[PDB]
Amino acid sequence: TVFRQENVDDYYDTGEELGSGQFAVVKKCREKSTGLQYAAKFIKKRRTKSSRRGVSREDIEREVSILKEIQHPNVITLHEVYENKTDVILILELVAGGELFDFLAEKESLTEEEATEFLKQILNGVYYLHSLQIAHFDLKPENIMLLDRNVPKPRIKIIDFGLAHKIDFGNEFKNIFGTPEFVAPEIVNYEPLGLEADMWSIGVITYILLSGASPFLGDTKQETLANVSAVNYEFEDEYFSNTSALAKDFIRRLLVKDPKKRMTIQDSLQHPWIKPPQFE
Repeated sequence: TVFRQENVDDYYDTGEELGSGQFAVVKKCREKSTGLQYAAKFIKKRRTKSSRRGVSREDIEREVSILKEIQHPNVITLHEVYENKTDVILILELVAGGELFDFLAEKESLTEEEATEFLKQILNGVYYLHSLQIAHFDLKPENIMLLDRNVPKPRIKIIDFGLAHKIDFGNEFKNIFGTPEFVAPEIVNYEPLGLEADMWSIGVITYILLSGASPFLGDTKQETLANVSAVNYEFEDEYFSNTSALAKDFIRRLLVKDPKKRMTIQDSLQHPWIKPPQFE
């Protein structure tokens, strides 16, 4: 699929740079015709088929296709797509409250109420995605943005669908791999992947929200990955002594090696606690 090839600068003015990645940079922008604000994500294209630099056309189109399907309050929305010789530019909904990663870095740790307030939104967004057979595959605090961080109960949106895939045949088997600290054992072992991988990531996020510590983090990527594959984690008393048994139960049912025995997104919403790259 081809995208708009007019110069994006003729329709938008850019400003503050929100984030910078390995193959993408995001900048705040304003549409000239409406004055409405957005986030422009510039994704670097590959210059040759055998090039390691840039993102393949296939991978860019997958992200765009998935974003176009989604429409939910807890998921970033896509407005337009432009492209030129060097980049594909996604004009996305602007979320300027910062990363949940940054929010957590300031509060150190959250109360169960604060954690569940965030989790309920993440679960609702993932429920929507999984209902459409969409696996995100890169869930972590950095990919959860707040709309406004200056309110007692910040609302969020899931972002960065760069690894997202449609799981129409139950699983995907193509070496999909995210950040070591958050990937499920099946990812570490290069096995078929499904929606279950996202649930494991949610368990890791929940552990972090409640303790300010990462469950499988080692001193090197290989150590972290080895820890993940062996499900080498513990609810350290220093961090969890005053955490409810139900919260631990919730995490324990997500950090399960066998994907088939792991809680599904529907299970997570009915759980009593809720129910109202890889190489160094």
